[PDB]
Amino acid sequence: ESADLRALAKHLYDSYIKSFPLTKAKARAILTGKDKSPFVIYDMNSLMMGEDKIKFKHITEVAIRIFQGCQFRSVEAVQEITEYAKSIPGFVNLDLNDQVTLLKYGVHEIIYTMLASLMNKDGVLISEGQGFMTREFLKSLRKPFGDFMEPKFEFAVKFNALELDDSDLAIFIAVIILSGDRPGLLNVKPIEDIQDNLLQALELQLKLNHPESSQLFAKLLQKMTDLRQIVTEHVQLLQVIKKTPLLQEIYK
Amino acid sequence: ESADLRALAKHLYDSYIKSFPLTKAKARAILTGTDKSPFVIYDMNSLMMGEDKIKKEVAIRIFQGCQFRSVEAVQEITEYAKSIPGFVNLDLNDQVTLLKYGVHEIIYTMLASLMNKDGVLISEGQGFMTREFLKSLRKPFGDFMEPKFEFAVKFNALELDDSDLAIFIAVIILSGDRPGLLNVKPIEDIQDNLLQALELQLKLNHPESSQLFAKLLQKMTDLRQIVTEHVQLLQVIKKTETDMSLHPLLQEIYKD
Ligand SMILES: O=C(/C=C/C=C/c1ccc2c(c1)OCO2)N1CCCCC1
Repeated sequence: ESADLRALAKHLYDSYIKSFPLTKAKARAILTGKDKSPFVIYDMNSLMMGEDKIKFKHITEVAIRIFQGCQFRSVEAVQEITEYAKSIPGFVNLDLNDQVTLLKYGVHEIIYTMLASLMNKDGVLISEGQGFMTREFLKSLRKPFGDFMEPKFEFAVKFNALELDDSDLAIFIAVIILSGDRPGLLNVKPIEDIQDNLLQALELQLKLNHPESSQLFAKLLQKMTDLRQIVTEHVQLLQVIKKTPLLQEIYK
Repeated sequence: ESADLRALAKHLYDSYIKSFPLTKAKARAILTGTDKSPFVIYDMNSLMMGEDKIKKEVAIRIFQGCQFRSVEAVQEITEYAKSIPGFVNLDLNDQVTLLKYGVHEIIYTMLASLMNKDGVLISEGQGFMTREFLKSLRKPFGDFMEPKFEFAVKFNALELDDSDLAIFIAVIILSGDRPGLLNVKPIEDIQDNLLQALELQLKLNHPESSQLFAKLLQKMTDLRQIVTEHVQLLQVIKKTETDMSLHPLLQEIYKD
């Protein structure tokens, strides 16, 4: 029934808004046109001044302090994604261990999806969109830190060409969380059933919200491959840094 | 709005459950009496047989035991803390400062769940070490555990369940009065909302328990005192037992 699907689409849209302070639409505006624009970081000099103008909550060598900052924020996004997951109908009724398993394996995927919303070919919004860090400044970081972020830019550029909006992404992120193939799952059935319902919703959303965009649904599901590659790749990059107190415990 | 507060109570209960394998409810069901029956350790020979049956000098290896398990508890508390709304958004220095001071307070709160007047569950519930065996240990390990027993006896008379504790330990972590905090106010606003949640919880979950909220807040004094005696005990050991090792995660917590 179209109606239940639209209802679910709306429900997720409203929860995405409440959970994710910095939305795609707001980020878009920030990247385009002005009004008070954000502070730009494009060199060493500018980073330093940015510390003083954008009070960093992560600030307890440069390349590392930048890496720690991505850590602080992705820890914050986990909390946001966790809260959003609880609004997805059926999610809280699942086995608790499965809930934890879906969030653990799903959050990197969702982070890099939503980070795309904050990126363009030239850089990425930071600090709830009051900063902009350029792509080239990210690449110039001593190796191996130079290309931590290049892959995400490559992905976002391609991903952003689908022209999704927040209302589309709300459902897509839901579909990602409910992936029945995560390791260690105890009762895959209700996960897949909820995933099926979300997939039907996503399909109707895309067809309605983008009637002239041929097979968008398919193309969007195909991107879930590019996500998983960005993830295995990121994790390998972490293992390389790890080989070259309470703080640890926070960032396990 | 009591609805937002109940929502917050639910959220904290859910995370407590996800973060802490051995709950108060599970511990009590074990201490009552089954297939969940623990092995009891009450004497030296007894220690030895339980080594075989459960997962240096005696007194030390018991102390290293309590030390390994505090390391584990810190890891669990750290995970739980991040689920508390607003915690991870605070300045990182403050996050570290709140965990440093709040962690032992929570360890002794939660250890009460594992205790009764006669002893304490160990090894996730597989074992039970009697209070007397712990008292008899060569000094200064003799009454390392007595203070915690005295607290637990009094604390357990409040009859809290895990859903109450989830909020209470949230209130403990978010204390704006820790030394060296940078931005006391955001912490206090979080605490205020947690305190309101705790008050609605206690009133709803224990309607006949007069002023339980107050009595619970007063227990924060017994906690701070437990924390003080322990640290002094560690400094005795560091000079008696130059040969005994202390886990660095714990070391950082105590050092300051
Ligand atoms: O020496 C030990 C274990 C010692 C545990 C010791 C211990 C003491 C107080 C505690 C605690 C653990 O947890 C909370 O409070 N063994 C007996 C059990 C099997 C392994 C060896």
